[PDB]
Amino acid sequence: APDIPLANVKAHLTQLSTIAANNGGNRAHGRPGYKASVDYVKAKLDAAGYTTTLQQFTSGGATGYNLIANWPGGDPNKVLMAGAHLDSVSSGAGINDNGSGSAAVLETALAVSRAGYQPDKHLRFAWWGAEELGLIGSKFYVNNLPSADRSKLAGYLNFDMIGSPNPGYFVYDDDPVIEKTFKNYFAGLNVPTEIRSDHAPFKNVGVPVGGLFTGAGYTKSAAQAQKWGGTAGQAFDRCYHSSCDSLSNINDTALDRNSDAAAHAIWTLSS
Ligand SMILES: [Ca+2]
Ligand SMILES: [Zn+2]
Ligand SMILES: [Zn+2]
Repeated sequence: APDIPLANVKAHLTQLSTIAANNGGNRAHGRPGYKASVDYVKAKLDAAGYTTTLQQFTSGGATGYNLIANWPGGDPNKVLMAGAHLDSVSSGAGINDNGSGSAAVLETALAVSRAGYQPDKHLRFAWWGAEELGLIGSKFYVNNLPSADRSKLAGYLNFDMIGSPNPGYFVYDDDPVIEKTFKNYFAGLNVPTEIRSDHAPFKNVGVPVGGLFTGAGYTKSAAQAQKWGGTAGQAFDRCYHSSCDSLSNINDTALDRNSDAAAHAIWTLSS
């Protein structure tokens, strides 16, 4: 798998930051900052050769969208998917939650194209809307896939809040093979890992799932600061769901590591 360049990930974050600033300060469902986020991501993927689909739905009286991107090629009967919700709460720009996950998945999708990668499993990436309203977008996606298509999913990897300013390195403990893949990646860097989001709808229907997370409103412990650095007794993300979840609410090292891990997993699991 290629190394994902942190600068590129950060450049998407800067774009999302400006979009929020230009649309009232947030990128929430039913507000213009959301649609403007989808437009940016879609434009980057279309230029890269992906086939993109906008799936629209209505929730709480307003229209939301999911953006689905398929990389032409691969076994149609074995699809590996990776996703991240693209909406924020309305208090702010949602840079760490979840511009971090969204930009990492986007840069991994562009890396696929730049590398001319031809995986064995078909690759599909998704950016979910209205996660903050109760996983509405990912639930809509899953509820609307026919049984036959669902049984084609080989796995779903979720990235939600992967750049927390006082980070932990947590791996989802669901499918063991996915889980191991990520653990192994961290082991090679010599970073220890320890064991509410879009993966739920898929897990509920039997699709193997996994993912990475750097921590939210819980307090980092002494032992955790010992293993990862940062500040014990402070939340992993002091600006969770706050107006302060802006560009300076990102820890570059965590973001870079998690982005590279995502690419390593997607390469690894798609072959
Ligand atoms: Ca990197
Ligand atoms: Zn989130
Ligand atoms: Zn959230």
